[PDB]
Amino acid sequence: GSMPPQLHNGLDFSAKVIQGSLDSLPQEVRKFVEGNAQLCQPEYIHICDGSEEEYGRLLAHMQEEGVIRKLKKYDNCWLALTDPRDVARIESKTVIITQEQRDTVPIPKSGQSQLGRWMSEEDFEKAFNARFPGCMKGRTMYVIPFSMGPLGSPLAKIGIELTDSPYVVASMRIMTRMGTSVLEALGDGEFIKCLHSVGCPLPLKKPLVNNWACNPELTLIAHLPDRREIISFGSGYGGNSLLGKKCFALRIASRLAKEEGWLAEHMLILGITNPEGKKKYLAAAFPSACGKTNLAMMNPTLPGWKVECVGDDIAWMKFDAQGNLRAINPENGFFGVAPGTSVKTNPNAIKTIQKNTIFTNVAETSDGGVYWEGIDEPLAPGVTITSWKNKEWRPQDEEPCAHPNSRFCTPASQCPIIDPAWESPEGVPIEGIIFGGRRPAGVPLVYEALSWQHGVFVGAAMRSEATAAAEHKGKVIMHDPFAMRPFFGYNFGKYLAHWLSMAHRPAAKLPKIFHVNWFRKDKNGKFLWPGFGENSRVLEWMFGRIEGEDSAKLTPIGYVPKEDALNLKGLGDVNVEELFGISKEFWEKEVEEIDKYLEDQVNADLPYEIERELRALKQRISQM
Ligand SMILES: Nc1nc2c(ncn2[C@@H]2O[C@H](COP(=O)(O)OP(=O)(O)OP(=O)(O)O)[C@@H](O)[C@H]2O)c(=O)[nH]1
Ligand SMILES: O=C(O)C(=O)CS(=O)(=O)O
Ligand SMILES: [Mn+2]
Ligand SMILES: [Mn+2]
Ligand code: NA
Repeated sequence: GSMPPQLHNGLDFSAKVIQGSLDSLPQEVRKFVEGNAQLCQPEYIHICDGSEEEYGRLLAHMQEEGVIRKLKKYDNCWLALTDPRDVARIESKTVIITQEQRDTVPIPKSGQSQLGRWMSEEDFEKAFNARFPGCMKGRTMYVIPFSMGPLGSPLAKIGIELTDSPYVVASMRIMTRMGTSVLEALGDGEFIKCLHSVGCPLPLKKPLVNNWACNPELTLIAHLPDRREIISFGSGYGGNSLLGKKCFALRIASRLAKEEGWLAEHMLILGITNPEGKKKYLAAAFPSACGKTNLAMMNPTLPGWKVECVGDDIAWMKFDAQGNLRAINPENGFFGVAPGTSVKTNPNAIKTIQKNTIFTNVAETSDGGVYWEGIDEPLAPGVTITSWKNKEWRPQDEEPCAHPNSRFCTPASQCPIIDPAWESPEGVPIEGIIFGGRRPAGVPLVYEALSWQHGVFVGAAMRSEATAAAEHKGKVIMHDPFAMRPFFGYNFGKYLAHWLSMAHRPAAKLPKIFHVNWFRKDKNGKFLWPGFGENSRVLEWMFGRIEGEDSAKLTPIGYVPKEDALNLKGLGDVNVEELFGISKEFWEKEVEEIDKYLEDQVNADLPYEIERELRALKQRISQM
């Protein structure tokens, strides 16, 4: 880009560039970098190239500074331990800016929305001015050119993230396609402007905890969709700092998708092949920490079945001219929950994460390996464990060795069952969409929606136990429509109308919609279903239903499997009557709760067809 006009020497940052060239940048990229360098006052500017050399050097530097440790048991794996105040997303500090509050959330009858958080542009400018000026003093501003989707694919969307965190740079290299090639693909094109700071200018005004820079009191993750800007301050963690993922690929993208006729969803995409040599692709929306990654790379227990992974967390979809719903995964890696991961529950993940992987907030064994709750691998006598709090830890202690939201960040290309079509610009054709969450009571193992409009109601009605993925504590059952509650880019009522509208599209081949519950519990709080690989038994039923098999019985909530329709061979001890039971009293209460939630929270923007489905389900339940 060109040198800004100067009367002095205060606007051209060329002298502070320690890698790359402001002259080589597309004009608008340069204006974005330089304007924010003027504001944030970094000491240096490093334009990332995405090279192995760059990555190696940055890791070694974080190592020197004690920001990460090398895990010597594995090939090129690393461990970061965070300040305990910065361990997950914070939904209450995540906001979208629009002219009108109703463009961002429905206006709730109760006065507090549970479907996002809006802030006026005036208020945001005040918040911004209180945070960013001078915030990178003494630090390097890294400039990360990244593509969401394969390099140079016509359906890729490019962003530039400016950050003062090398941990964000390393993680973005895994989770996106990053570097010089992306600048070359971008040329003079438009890009999403992403600005991030950990919010700790040097010299440090506040103590540094665990070598992890963050500013919890001022944390704020903001989205300005008309300006095509994402602006995040104060957290270094995951969805708060890796701006291509939740902030761009769900919140900004879901709004663009509404405008342009596609969908951006909190969905895995998997391909499943049956023993008859037929393959179908399915998408599944489960809430944060409710099973997507474990389903997307499942090792099926049924013989003759194979699952392959296209993506585990975000799907971009659209109906093509032939009417097929085609999906792509915009990410380049998996940012997976670590606890619970074992050879038994997710062996494909175990294989993926043994090299080139960054782990955050897991425990470290004395021989340089990783540990967490549920890892299910005993250690040799003499091997000791350092918890994620950087303290010696024993199996008998009060607290977990790993944070409950600790994560691995691993290249998708390393997954042994990555799908051969995972980088195809044409996407893959989705034949079924699965909704579900954590429901310990009332909701059976699987059912099928009665129609498109009923299936959109089922997504809208989703509820699920809180998890550790954000700030919600305890196990309270929360609404999480479409697994998108933290992630809607715009008014949820309009999103429902957008989903409903797909029924009217030319030649549309609408996928079958299902709802599952892996998490139903008996009287003693034990799971009624073993899950993980055994979920292949439920996918088999869904496969047959997509093919038109007569394996369904009608109930008030939708179709369920006929007696004997599910393959339960090898699971003789499963209580089918309890797992599949539908109780009038439970469901009366459930439809009353959904009615009150939709009335309060969606109100004037609730599509008539969704209200109609609510009345229809209430009626079917009343006839029980
Ligand atoms: N009991 C049971 N637990 C499961 C099942 N699938 C996943 N889990 C556990 O639930 C947790 C979350 O699973 P993930 O697959 O990582 O969740 P996710 O939906 O990918 O979450 P995000 O990456 O946060 O969007 C892990 O601790 C898993 O071991 C299942 O079938 N049964
Ligand atoms: O919370 C989720 O759904 C995640 O996938 C993790 S984060 O990227 O939001 O940190
Ligand atoms: Mn997620
Ligand atoms: Mn996941
Ligand atoms: Na640390």
